[PDB]
Parts: sequence; structure tokens; C-alpha cells
Amino acid sequence: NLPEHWTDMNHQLFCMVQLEPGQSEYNTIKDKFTRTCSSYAIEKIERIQNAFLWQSYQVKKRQMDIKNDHKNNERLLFHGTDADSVPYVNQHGFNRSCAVSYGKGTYFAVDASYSAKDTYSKPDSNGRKHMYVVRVLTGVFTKGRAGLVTPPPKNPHNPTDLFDSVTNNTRSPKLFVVFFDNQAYPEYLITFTA
Amino acid sequence: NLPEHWTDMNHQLFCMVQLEPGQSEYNTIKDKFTRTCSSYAIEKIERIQNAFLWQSYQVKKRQMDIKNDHKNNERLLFHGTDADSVPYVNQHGFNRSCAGKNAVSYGKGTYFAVDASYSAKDTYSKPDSNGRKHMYVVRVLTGVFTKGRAGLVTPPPKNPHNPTDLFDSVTNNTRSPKLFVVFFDNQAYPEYLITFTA
Ligand SMILES: NC(=O)c1ccc(OCc2cccc(Br)c2)cc1
Repeated sequence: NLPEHWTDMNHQLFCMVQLEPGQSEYNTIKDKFTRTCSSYAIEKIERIQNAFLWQSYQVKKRQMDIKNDHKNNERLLFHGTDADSVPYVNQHGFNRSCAVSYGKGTYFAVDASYSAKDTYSKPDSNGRKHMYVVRVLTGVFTKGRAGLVTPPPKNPHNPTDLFDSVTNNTRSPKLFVVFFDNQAYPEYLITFTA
Repeated sequence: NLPEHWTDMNHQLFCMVQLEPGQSEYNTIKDKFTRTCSSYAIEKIERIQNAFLWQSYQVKKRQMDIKNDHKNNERLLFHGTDADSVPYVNQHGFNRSCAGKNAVSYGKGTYFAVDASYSAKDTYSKPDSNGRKHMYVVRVLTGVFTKGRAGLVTPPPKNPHNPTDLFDSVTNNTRSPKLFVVFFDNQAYPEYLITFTA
């Protein structure tokens, strides 16, 4: 069940599709980035069409929608990374086994400006920086802490019934951490400069 | 997609089903265990019916079967663990982030044994305060594998010039495999829990 806005892949399962500037889709993604990164220069935006990652993600979304007995389990977040990690993320998504103050998971920012820090979106030998726009199954979350390897339980009376993710601040989150494969789908890759 | 042999779970997502000795399902697992663990005695064998783990596992299996083309991608292996880990494994499966360092490390992942004797070591299936030891029988997507290395946090590439095209798992010895390491969630489905004693 590949999404309607994807483009044909000639019977293949993985493609990076460069977006046409000025079209509805490109405009939407660029605006999410310029809300906090208007001082940067966008070189291109690519749609990630990874059928396998999408299928595993959508299975997890359907399960989380059942478990939590509502939708509203998904957020669009940012992830800055180095050039050498981009091929892996495009093909395999996010891997917690690759500062982790809120737990040993994959970190996602609410604001592109956070992911735009050189510590995350490391400029490559050519000055290029890389940031993903990511569908993240944040679900029901709680405050994180150092050394978590999974989210805490929602009630220590049932230690296996877990929060879906953790954050820095439940009332006004700025970051989320997820601790499982296929809780995050890398949807767009922004290539940009300072 | 739930298997038709499973008990009806009345819209519940999870159940453990105690098997009966003399059924082929029980006997095949007891024989697989006793081939290398005849000095131990089985208390019970439970079928793990975990709808969400099954769904995610079967998605990964279909993907590996597509990608590899006509490989036997799935092996039935053993995993010994401590009693404190059993509720988590039953509900959530095998988390590499929780895995112990193996005495012979072929990577930083979850380990699965070919022989029940390996998993039956107290270092894995730690006896609980009542002398009960716990071993899972696990469907593992071993796929295409190579000899592992202690530094791995994912399987190595098949080709160093294409670093994202990975082996599916690693092993101690490709000609005589006795352990497999997997590095991804939902690559192993806990199918049976064997409770056993000396
Ligand atoms: N890779 C990313 O885009 C990214 C990396 C890290 C991150 O948050 C890390 C963090 C940890 C503790 C305190 C703060 Br404020 C931020 C948020 C996002």
C-alpha cells in the first residue's frame, strides 16, 4: 500500500526522488524547514521512497493506533546527520546502535534549527549539510533520563506496558527519543548550506 | 495474518498456551531439546501467541524472502535467558540493547544457538530461585550470513564498495554454524518457552 503522492519506481522497491521547486509538496517541506532555518540555503529536497521501511513503519503505526485506542500517534520531526550516514538511513532507517541525556535511542528535533547544528548535520568536505524530515511514532510519551534502553513503563505495576517514546519536557517537547526499529520513517532529505 | 492452529484469543493480543505431551507439537520441541540436553528435564512447553511480534516478524520474513530469492532464510534456534527477562521477551521480543556480552563475541547483537546444550548453560538460562531454567525456541531470519567479528553493531556489508547492502546475520563458523547473531528488531520471533530443571 505505497502512498498516492509517490512516483512510479518501474517495479523497484527503493528510490530517492528529487522534488520540483514551486510544487505543492516541495513548498510544504521547505516551509517546515524555514519556520526556524530561513538563514540557510536549500540545494535540494528528496522524497525517500523505501517500500520495505514504509511497510514496517505502517505495521507499527497500525499496532500503536490499536494499543493507544486513537490515532494522533505520529509527529513530523527533524534529524540532522553526517553525509556518511545518509546512504544507510535512506536504505535502513534509524538505528539506535549507531550526547544521549534522555536515553540510548534515536533523537528527533521539533525545530529544524536544532538538527541544523553542525554537531548533528555535520558539514561535509564541500560545506553540504543533511537533515531528514521524519514521520515518528511518538505515541504516548514521558520525560526521559540518561541510561534508558527502552521507554519507561506507564505504571511500574505492569512493567512491560511501555510509553512509546520519551522527551525532554512533556508539556512543551523539543526533542523525542525512540528506541525501536521502524518507529521512524525518513520521508524527505534536505541538502542545505549555512 | 494469525496462524489458524493458534487458540482463539477473544480479540486479546497475547497469550501463552501450555502444550500437551504426546502431541506432535510438544514432542518435536522436546526431541529438539533432548538431542543435546538429555541430562535436563522439561517442566512445560508454552506456545507464545504474540499478534504484534508475529505481524512485524512476518513482514521482515516476506521482505528477506523477496530480497534473497529462494533462500531458506529462517532457522529454528534456542535462546536461554533469566527469569527476570521472560515477561519482556514474551511481550516485546529480543532487544539487542539488553543483550549480554557473549563469552565468544561475534558482534554486539542478540545471540541464538543451534544446540539447546549451549543455551542450557547457567550463564544464559540462569536458574531462578526455584531452580527453573528458561529457554526460548525462536524463528530467526538468519538469511545470508558470514563469520562475525566482536566490533560489529550491524552485519557487515557483502561488498566493501557498497556498504549498505548487508548480510542478514553473522555466525561463529560458516561451514559449521553453532550460533547466530542478529542486529535488528523483529528478526526473531519467540515461538515456544521451555521451562526445565536439572
Ligand atoms: N540528530 C538530531 O537532529 C538530533 C540530535 C540530538 C537531539 O537532541 C539531543 C539533546 C540531548 C540533551 C539535551 C538537548 Br537540548 C538535546 C535532537 C536532534
